[PDB]
Amino acid sequence: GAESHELQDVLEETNIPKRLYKALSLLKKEFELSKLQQRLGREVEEKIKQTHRKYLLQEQLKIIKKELGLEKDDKDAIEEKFRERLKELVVPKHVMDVVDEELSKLGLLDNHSSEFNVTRNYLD
Amino acid sequence: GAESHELQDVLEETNIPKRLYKALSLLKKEFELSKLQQRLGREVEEKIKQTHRKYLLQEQLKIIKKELGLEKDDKDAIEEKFRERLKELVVPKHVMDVVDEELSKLGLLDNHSSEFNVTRNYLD
Amino acid sequence: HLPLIAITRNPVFPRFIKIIEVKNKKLVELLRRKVRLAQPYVGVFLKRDDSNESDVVESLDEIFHTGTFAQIHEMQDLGDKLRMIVMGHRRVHISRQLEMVEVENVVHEDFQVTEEVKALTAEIVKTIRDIIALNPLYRESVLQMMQAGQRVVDNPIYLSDMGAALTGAESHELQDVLEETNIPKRLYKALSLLKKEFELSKLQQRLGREVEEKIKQTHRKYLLQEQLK
Repeated sequence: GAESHELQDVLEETNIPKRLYKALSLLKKEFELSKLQQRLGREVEEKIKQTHRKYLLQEQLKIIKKELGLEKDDKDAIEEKFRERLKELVVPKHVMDVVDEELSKLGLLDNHSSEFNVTRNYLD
Repeated sequence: GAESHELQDVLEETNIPKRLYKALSLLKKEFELSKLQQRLGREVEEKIKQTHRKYLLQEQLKIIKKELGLEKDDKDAIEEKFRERLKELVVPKHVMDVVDEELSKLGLLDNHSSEFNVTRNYLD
Repeated sequence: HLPLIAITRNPVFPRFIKIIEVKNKKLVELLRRKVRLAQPYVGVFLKRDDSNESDVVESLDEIFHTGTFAQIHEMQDLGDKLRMIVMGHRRVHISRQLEMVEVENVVHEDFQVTEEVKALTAEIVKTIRDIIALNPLYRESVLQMMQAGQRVVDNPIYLSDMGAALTGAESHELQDVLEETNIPKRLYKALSLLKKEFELSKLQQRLGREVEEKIKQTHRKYLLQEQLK
């Protein structure tokens, strides 16, 4: 990555050993600069890695939220809509685990299936 | 691709502009029918690809459920839940083989199938 | 002498058009007051950690002393009554926002010998190209319009600022980059932040593409089963 001026200076050298030594010195200087840059980059890497992995987990969670939201249409939020509807319900354990099985199947299934439609009506 | 009746009608036409108009006519009619066919084919292919990608996003949704809500559930599955429920009973063997066959069917039976619900109720 | 603009999670990178839409209508009166002014202007700043709307009106120290003065372009108000357009024109750092007095303390120091300084620019642009290719965020037409070899880059600092603006780094990281006064420090910090944000985003997309690979693998195994079946 030496300069054009450095290349001109290398060319100005006449003797083979002298130009070879100048090229080796330029190699050493460029390598030293690259190592300093890489070490500073690595130090900055650890510095920003001090950011807790909780941030990465939260970003994964947000991505999970930011998935087929349909511009907050509230449609296709069927699972969430039912969960909020059940939120205000002091409800037994049998219906909740049955509903868990059923909506797990719902997620497993595709939207337009007829069996999916029957399950949707039953969940209603 | 016009039918032979259209070709005979064109042949009946004598004026050169008229038969040229009819040739352009059949050309557009074929163009429209084709364009509709290719648009329909590409739409169906895109829908199938989106169905595959919806299986993809459903598996991603399963990863989402994992450790959360439904998929969180409890360690027990229907299989193991009924195994432990029946663990504390001094029980005969014919019922053990019947339960083993029922559990094998349950595993083979998809959870959504009505036969699966019948099997689950019988096992309960 | 104007009240601080409520950023409300609308970061404004240097030399980047951004839209601020604050639900509160109080800013509407301020915007309508400055219309009679021959040269309307808006203050652009950055909020500190733990954003709180009440604190924005209770205390003025929450907003970073750093700001980006700019010229207002035009009202739209298409869907909302507040569609403020904020652009990165003139970076400024107020000594004490409590006490307005302002000075254009823009530090752009550079060395007289300029033959290796632009090499890191080549590395930066190559890295930016790699990130956008592997992590598409914006159209490539901007890169074609702004080519390092075109020689039209009269503001290398602003070019680096935009390239770092592609980074998805938290506003804390952007503030850290801004605090840096030395050009090499800010450039290296921006490069490192860019590669971290690329790491995060590529993990995000790798999860789904790995789902793709898993389902294809199971289908292929079932297809061999199906041949023998």
